Amino acid sequence: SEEQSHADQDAYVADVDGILDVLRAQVLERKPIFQFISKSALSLQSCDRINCKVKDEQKSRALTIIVFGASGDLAKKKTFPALFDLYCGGLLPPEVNIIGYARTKVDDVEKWKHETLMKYFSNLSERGCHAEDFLKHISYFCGAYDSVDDFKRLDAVIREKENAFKGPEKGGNRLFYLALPPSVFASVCESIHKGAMPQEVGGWVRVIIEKPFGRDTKSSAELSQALEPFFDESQLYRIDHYLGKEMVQNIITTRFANRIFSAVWNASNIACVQITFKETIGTEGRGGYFDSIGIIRDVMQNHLTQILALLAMEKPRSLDAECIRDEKVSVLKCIEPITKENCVLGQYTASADGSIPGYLEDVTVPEGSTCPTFAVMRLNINNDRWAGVPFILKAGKAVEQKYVAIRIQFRDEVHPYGEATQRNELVIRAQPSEAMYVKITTKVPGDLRQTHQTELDLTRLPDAYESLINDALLGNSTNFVRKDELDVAWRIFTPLLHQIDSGEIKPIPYQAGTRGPKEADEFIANNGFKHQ
Amino acid sequence: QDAYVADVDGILDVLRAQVLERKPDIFQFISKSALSLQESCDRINCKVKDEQKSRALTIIVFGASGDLAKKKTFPALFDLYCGGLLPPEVNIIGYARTKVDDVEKWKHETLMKYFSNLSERGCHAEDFLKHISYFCGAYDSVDDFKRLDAVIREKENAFKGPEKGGNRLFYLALPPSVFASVCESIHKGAMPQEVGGWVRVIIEKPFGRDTKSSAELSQALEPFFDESQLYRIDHYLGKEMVQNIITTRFANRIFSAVWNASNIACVQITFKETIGTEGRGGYFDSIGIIRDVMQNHLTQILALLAMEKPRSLDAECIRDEKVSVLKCIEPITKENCVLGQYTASADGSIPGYLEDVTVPEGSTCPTFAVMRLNINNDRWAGVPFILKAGKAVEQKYVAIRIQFRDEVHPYGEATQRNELVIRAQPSEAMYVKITTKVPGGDLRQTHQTELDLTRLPDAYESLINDALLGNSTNFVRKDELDVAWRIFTPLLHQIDSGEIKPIPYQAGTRGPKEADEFIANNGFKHQ
Amino acid sequence: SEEQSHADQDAYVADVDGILDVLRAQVLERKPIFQFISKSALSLQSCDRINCKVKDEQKSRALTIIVFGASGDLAKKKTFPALFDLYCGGLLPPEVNIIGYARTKVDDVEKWKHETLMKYFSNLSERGCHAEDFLKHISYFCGAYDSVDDFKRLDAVIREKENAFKGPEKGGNRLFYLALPPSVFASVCESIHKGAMPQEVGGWVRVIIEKPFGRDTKSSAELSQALEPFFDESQLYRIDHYLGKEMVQNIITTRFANRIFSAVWNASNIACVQITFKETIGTEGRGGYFDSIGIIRDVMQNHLTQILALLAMEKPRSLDAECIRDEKVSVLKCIEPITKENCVLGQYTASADGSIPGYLEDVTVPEGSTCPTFAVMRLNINNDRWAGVPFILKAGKAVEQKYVAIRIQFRDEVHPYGEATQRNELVIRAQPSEAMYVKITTKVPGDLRQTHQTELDLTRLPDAYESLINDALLGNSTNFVRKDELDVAWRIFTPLLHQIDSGEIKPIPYQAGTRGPKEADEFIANNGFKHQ
Ligand SMILES: O=P(O)(O)OC[C@H]1O[C@@H](O)[C@H](O)[C@@H](O)[C@@H]1O
Repeated sequence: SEEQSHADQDAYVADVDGILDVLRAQVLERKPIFQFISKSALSLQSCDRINCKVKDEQKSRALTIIVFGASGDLAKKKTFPALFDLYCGGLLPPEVNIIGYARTKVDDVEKWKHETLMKYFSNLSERGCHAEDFLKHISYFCGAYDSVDDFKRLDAVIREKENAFKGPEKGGNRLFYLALPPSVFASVCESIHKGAMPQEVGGWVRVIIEKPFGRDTKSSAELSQALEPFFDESQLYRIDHYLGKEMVQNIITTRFANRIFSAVWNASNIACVQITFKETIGTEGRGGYFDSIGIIRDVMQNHLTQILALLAMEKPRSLDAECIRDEKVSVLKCIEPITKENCVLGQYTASADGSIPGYLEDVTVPEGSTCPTFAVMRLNINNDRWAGVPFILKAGKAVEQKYVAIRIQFRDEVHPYGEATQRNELVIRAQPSEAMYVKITTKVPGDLRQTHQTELDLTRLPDAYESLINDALLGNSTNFVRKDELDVAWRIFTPLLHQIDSGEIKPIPYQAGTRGPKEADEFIANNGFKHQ
Repeated sequence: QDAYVADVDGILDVLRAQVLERKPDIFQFISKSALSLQESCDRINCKVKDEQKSRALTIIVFGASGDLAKKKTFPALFDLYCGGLLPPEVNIIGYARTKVDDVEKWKHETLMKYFSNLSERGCHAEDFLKHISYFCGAYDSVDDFKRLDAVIREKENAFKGPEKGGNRLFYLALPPSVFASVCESIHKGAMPQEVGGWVRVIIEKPFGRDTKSSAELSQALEPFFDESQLYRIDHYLGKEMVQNIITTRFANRIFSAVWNASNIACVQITFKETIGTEGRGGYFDSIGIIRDVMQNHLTQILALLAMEKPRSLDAECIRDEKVSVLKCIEPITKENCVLGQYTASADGSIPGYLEDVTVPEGSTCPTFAVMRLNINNDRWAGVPFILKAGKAVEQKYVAIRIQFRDEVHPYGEATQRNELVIRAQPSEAMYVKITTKVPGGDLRQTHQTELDLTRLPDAYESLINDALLGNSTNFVRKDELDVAWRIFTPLLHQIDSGEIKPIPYQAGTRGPKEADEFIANNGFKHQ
Repeated sequence: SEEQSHADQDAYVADVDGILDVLRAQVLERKPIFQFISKSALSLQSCDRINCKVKDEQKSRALTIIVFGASGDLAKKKTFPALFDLYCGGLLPPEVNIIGYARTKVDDVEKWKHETLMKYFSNLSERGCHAEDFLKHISYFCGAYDSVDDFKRLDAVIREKENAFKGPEKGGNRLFYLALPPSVFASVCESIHKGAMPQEVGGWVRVIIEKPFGRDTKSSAELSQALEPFFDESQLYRIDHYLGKEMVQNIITTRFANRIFSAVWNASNIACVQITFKETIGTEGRGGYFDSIGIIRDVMQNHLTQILALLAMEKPRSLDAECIRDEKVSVLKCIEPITKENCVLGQYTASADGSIPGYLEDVTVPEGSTCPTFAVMRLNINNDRWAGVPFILKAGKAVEQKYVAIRIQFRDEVHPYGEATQRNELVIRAQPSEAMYVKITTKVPGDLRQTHQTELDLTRLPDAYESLINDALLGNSTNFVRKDELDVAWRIFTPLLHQIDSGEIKPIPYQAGTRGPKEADEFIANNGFKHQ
């Protein structure tokens, strides 16, 4: 009935207009909204004191957070606004001292805090009735990144605040945030070691370092060696801003707490696994900085490999941090170096709109650039769980949608259902919002062959970046890459990166705002994935 | 045209079954095996297929003045009619012994007063009554069926449609003792016209009382009607629950991979009723709970639940698999059985089993049983299967409960056992119990969540529907019935010899406390 | 890996469904079948004139076959259909005369042939285009079994056909088939001798007699003495319908033509030998006839003892018939009378189904009957080849399967393999079809202790009964029990039979359709057999 299909479509619209009309009538009566509609449909189917949530140990002692490169883009646009959100969420100790350390003088600290920091503070009414109070916890310090007497001067500014601490324990804990280019990480850590470690009477030292952590096996190991005489792996926190705690729980708990999910989490049942990181934005005039890095070092060797490890690891001995990281390392050691045959690159050109100019139209990009802005590749995990299972990492700038997800596709059951069924999927999406769902086939209510695909959903708290800083403050290093883990990761990628810098794989042009090169989607279809 | 293929993969099915049974070179065995084979008032929306409205259909309900016919079968055909699942010009004949002078009064008094008075349906009663005639006859007189034939053949030629002849559905709403006689009488006296039409026969329980008495009845009927024609109906099995069982498992890798001993800790199939048996001792006392619902009804659900993967969804493949799995079940023993018999309710409103003039004093008949079955094959060895059925207990509940092995590491007490529930009564539900994260901390912060897995014809109606459509999937086959009786007959005899005796339980309680102890001692855990 | 075992089972099914799908696709293309599937799998792993096959001597002279008791169940259901199969197979001379001799008048011979004979003719299209032609070779004759003038009348009917013979030699050969109760065998053979021997000008006389041949030593010897003044042992053929030529070749040739098999065919290497005859049917309302016989006289003293002789005999001087029978006799003389200690009896009760009513529920069975319907027993052959080797005969009605086999179990090699090996077996099965196979242990492809049990197979032609009649027509008496052989056989069994009729061993009840009494399988385990 092609006549009835057309009449059903119109009837579904008019039936949706009928529902909405009722919901309209009642909303005109009561007149309170987004909440009210919710209940009526199911039926006949802020500026309050920060409630502190910090633990007893955290309020027991002075805390100082030192943000180096405090006037830099990362610090002012990302670190400081995160600290504010933690402040508002009640996740910093009440008396916390925040020091912005920069190389550049400032005549007016107060103007610096308003005009350079508070501008990037979330303006959400629930916050921004607390901005002024947070600014009172922030101080500016001006010094060099290589000069010990500066770090002593700094140490004496910090001691002054530690010693005024109006609570039980003595000394103070110090979190050093290195929002800096890697080239000065060694001199700062040393400066810190020589001049500004916590008082002997007590307190810990932790250091967060930002990417990049090398550019290949050799440069990465060097930077590790350069840091390790000053900070061991309990103190050093290499941050990947994108790794959300919520996603990490979705990966770990759904699987390891449930027999249904742990039993199918293997080669006997999974057809392909894809980890996807997509952005609509381009390199945004930072093309020249990106041109030295590329999409592979930018997000794949660090962020996606960290998601891969958690996804593919064997069951840890406990849910303790270092047991989880032991498994990440174990699984990565089973992965072969990626081959150029198993990689498809792209470089974006102007969007249809012009709103994203082409990569090579950025004047800071040098003529002849073969820098990949898109890459899909397959990794092989050789162990009993995973041998022969395709793992595809895919990352892209200037593509069709902003999107971060894990897609596991299970093998089809050809008999008995055949075309009346379809590969099951588990999807863990982090962006553009959280969802985790399985797609299975079920009966339709009213012949056995009559089936339906149905999504079963399985699922202001801190955002990804905020949860990581908080974790650093509590001493939880689960979601930070460990020195051994880093090296192994670099060994998976370094030969491919070398073959790319040697010119043996060229990026395929693609219009900004499309899915990327056509060859990439074909590559995915040729390595285990089946559509609809 | 098509009967080549129906033969071809009819052949592949035999090769299929042979290879899985010997477990060989797969190739060399296939070759070998081939060589050696030489208030709204909803109006009626027609949901019927092309084939069903292309030929006359007649439905003859034998025993039409019996309580079964008048209170269940006619009302159910009425509900199908309203649901638009009978062809427009369907012919229904009510066949009985008693002479009826006033046939239209009969339809009012005997039949229509049992049709649902529900507001949506009320309007169609009189219109459905048009499609029904009475017929007066015996169940063995050859001339009574010649006459029936002629009454039937009139209506078949008054049908204006593409196909000649008429399909005939014979509904034996009769005591089992007359089935053979009626079936022979149909065979010689009223088969469909050779020009065209199928014949199908629906028979009602009991299907014997043991292996011997059940095999006797199959042997009496098998000269007149084969397994494609004969439908042994189980009132209680519904289309919707069978689909939840087969589809949710077999369509899906995630469920198919855990449907086995390595992942499942125990399986319970439960049939609970609040009602008792008052004034039904004539039927019930010689039958008891095991024969009444467990040997027939619960065992079909078991077989569907436990069967190996069928090659296709064709009726007889599924039914081949039911048989294969039932044949791996050991006869139930007296040690794997707890029996009950209900006494008067605590509040005294409800009489006990024995308090009934239709029940002989000192009766031993169970109104309640829990039993453990063992399926000895690769998929199921060691897994406890518990069947539970009880009359006059605390609630009306029919469900399958599958409990999966716990993952003790690494979540420990922050997890428990996954479960899958398929529920049919008092309302349909299907869901899994899993543990997910709660946001706000430690990995060990978790929650138990129930994931839901997504006027219609009822259970009985959906089986009549399937009989009309020629789909025998949900009907116990002859061989299947034999194997089921062999599971239960030695126990049933051990019971009639009083090796095992029923424990009393007040009506309205859960049943004998020993039953819940049995279940916990057979692998179930209730946290 | 209990997880992988479950995943392997499912993978083997889905892999078998994949194979079958391909075989399905190709069969939908060509569309010719049972033959086509055969080749495709290995790959990328009738009404025509009777072709006469009769020898020159057989067509040289008239043949007449006289079936006495021609309207009896044996004749009409078994003898006549066999003759038809021989006819179709081209193994009767073209001009053969078949005479049905019965005691009972018949108004219409033609109706007799259609309604009483042809009904039991195989309806296989390849045959039944020849039925009418065969009926033209059959005549009915009505006479007494004791009256000489009847046999003269018969002789003159036969001469009429012999004398019309349109080929070289004169007279005619006469095969007399006595499908009769034994009580009239003497009077018929005498009647034959006095009245209907072949013409002097030429032709042989042969007589097939049906069982029983006595019921003990004494009655059997008497019947032998009663027959021997009329027919010597070159003319008298005592038929055992079950002894197939194919099985006899399997026993004789596999062993005596091969050094590998002859070398192990002895006490040094064989642990136990079992000869099994199993039926699913009951006594089938003939319970009263069976009640006078029992399973021991019915099938064990005749049929199984004949299989035993061929199995256990020393190498014959030649493969000539009388040399083979000389050895059968030799070996049977080494066998001790069976003892009641070495026998377990059974009597079947109703099947679970009712489809086989109990033995004692047959109204022709007299109350109190102790007639065995099942028996297992051990025989001891005392000679250099066999001393100490258990030989178990087992026969059963109303058991679990229809099955006839020889099972030889060889001693285990405990060292060095131990549990990684298992007793070798040679199996010669006749029913429900022919197979001969040895079970040995071999390596598995991919440690020395890793072993597999493997069956090596070593292996419309006439059926068993047909081959025997044909043999009678050719003068081959190999597979017929000889007078001396019979007597020796009876002496092995007569004391046991006497101890049974004297009530010193009672049958154990067993449900029809089970394996038989539990004590019997234990008896087999206590006399040399080891399972799996
Ligand atoms: O209502 P549904 O889901 O169609 O099924 C009806 C159910 O009714 C119950 O009473 C039966 O015990 C079930 O076996 C049956 O499935």
